Amino acid sequence: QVPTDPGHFSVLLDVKHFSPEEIAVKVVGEHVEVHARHEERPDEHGFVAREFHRRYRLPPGVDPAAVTSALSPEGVLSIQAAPASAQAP
Amino acid sequence: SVALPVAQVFSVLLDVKHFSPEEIAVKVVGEHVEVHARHEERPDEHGFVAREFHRRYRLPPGVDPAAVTSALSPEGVLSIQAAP
Amino acid sequence: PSVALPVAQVPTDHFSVLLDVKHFSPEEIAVKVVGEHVEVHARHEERPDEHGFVAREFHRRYRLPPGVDPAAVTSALSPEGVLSIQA
Amino acid sequence: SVALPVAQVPHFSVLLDVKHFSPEEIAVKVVGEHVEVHARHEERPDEHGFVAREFHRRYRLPPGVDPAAVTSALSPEGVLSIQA
Repeated sequence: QVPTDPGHFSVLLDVKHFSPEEIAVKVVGEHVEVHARHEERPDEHGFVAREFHRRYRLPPGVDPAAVTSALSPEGVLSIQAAPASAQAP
Repeated sequence: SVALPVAQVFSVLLDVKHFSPEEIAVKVVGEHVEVHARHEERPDEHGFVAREFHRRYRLPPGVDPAAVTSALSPEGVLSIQAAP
Repeated sequence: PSVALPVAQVPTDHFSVLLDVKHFSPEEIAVKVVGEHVEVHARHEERPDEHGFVAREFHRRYRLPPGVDPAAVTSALSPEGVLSIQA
Repeated sequence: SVALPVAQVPHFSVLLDVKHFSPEEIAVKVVGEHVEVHARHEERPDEHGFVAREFHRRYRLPPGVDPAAVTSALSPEGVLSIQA
């Protein structure tokens, strides 16, 4: 038994069609952005080229400097943002 | 009522539910069918998003480019078909 | 002499949906008409995956549009695990 | 000059997409040498439509982790996290 309380900024994104070299994550002001693009390449059906951009407003209280991101083997992008707090060792 | 099992059955199907019908262009180029879709940044549930893609399909042999038609379901599925 | 250029067109208009069900095998998926709805029922028992063990279930109903008869509903399932239902 | 190795030194943590799920629709619990997540959500994506999504996930715990350390939280954007 484990309690499921509410938490901090955190999202997941399906980006399976893009390689790690085709994905950029950046903090611009109060926003995290995600930009993904791949040039035309063949797939099962024929040829395809894809691009998207996503912007999320960082909630108040959240340190834009502690935004982390990670990509899973299955093509799942996560971005997390902890809340600001007093620096420590 | 009574459950009826559903009968299992050039033709392509594309999920374009996020694009307005006007944001989608389909054309035959030589022996290829091309589909382009694009929309500018607009809010959704999560924040903001813009999208684009381009797809190309080779027409199978014995299919006149003039036969190629396309349709869009209210559910946002693009279908492109061609008579042999 | 100019060479003609293709001019792109916006597509025109029946009921048609797509679903990604790759996590289920064909025998784990059931598609049926019940009344004025099409239904999709998928389930798989716990099987190991990348992150450990997972069991899944998915259910979906679509209201069929007016004038469309349940007799004319068909489905297809792609090698890529995409389910298409039309009428 | 000669390159010197730099070590990266850092634990259990997983993330699950649970958008639209109510916290009442999710249960997390430690059972033996495993963490378990049971979740099921229903809604009507359109007025006459219906969707139900259910899953049951079990993760093998890293050796020795006291289940009193196993915590969980749910983000506003609907990501469930479990840490140990």
